[PDB]
Amino acid sequence: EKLGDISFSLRYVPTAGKLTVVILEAKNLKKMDVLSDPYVKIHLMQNGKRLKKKKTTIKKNTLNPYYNESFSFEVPFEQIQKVQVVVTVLDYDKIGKNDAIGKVFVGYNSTGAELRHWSDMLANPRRPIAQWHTLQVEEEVDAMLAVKK
Ligand SMILES: [Pb+2]
Repeated sequence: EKLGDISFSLRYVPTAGKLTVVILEAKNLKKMDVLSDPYVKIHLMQNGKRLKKKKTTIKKNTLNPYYNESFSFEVPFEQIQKVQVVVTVLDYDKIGKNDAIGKVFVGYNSTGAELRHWSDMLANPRRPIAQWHTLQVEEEVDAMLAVKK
């Protein structure tokens, strides 16, 4: 079963140590119940610890939400290859916990297209770079978050 895909942009401003993530949209999200009510959480992490959290508004009853919602984080130059930006799409439930639809992260210890997006940001400072990412199962991303390069 596919969980969906998420589009976001990354921008790093080295002089000011400012990291901006814009959640653009998601597509083909998993239908969670017998349609999902997606919102997106961002966690900035450094070695298991949460430095900052942000989240988008909620788009009710859609597998294909459009957000274009921007979030900024303070990350000094010397720390930018030590953090992870963790992006989770969740299903808002009025009565009960909000279950995760899928998850992805970018940062130096990411891989494949996640690493490429992060590296393209760092190679092209001050410019937002947009890219799509395949959402993965929360527990599998959590496992990989713990593998250092
Ligand atoms: Pb729901």
